[PDB]
Amino acid sequence: GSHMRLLWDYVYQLLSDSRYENFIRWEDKESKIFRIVDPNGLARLWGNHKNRTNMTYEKMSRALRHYYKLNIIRKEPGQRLLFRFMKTPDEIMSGRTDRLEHLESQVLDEQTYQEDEPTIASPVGWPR
Repeated sequence: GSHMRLLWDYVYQLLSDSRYENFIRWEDKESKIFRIVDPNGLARLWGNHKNRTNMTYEKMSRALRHYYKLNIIRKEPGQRLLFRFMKTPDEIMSGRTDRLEHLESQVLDEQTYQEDEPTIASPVGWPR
């Protein structure tokens, strides 16, 4: 609680400004259908918000994973990065944010160390 700063709040915030038209924009704002225009940069934007460095979309989608079950966000039928905000911040603050507020930290830790340079500190081969 305290103050919502979850992924969906930030991404929805991007949807409220024409700056990010090349990053994300509304396809049907009333249906809450929105298109992620530049997923790499969208991930970077959210990384920026989450004080994270190298956030790729495949790396960001891990947070979205939960939203699919929370039926917050779905992928539109027969689309790429066309999604649907089934519910907005106001609706999501019904209670399911507790796992999300907890998860964002975790998803940012689940994967590799936001690797920029493929280094071998030990015989590994990282799951980039």
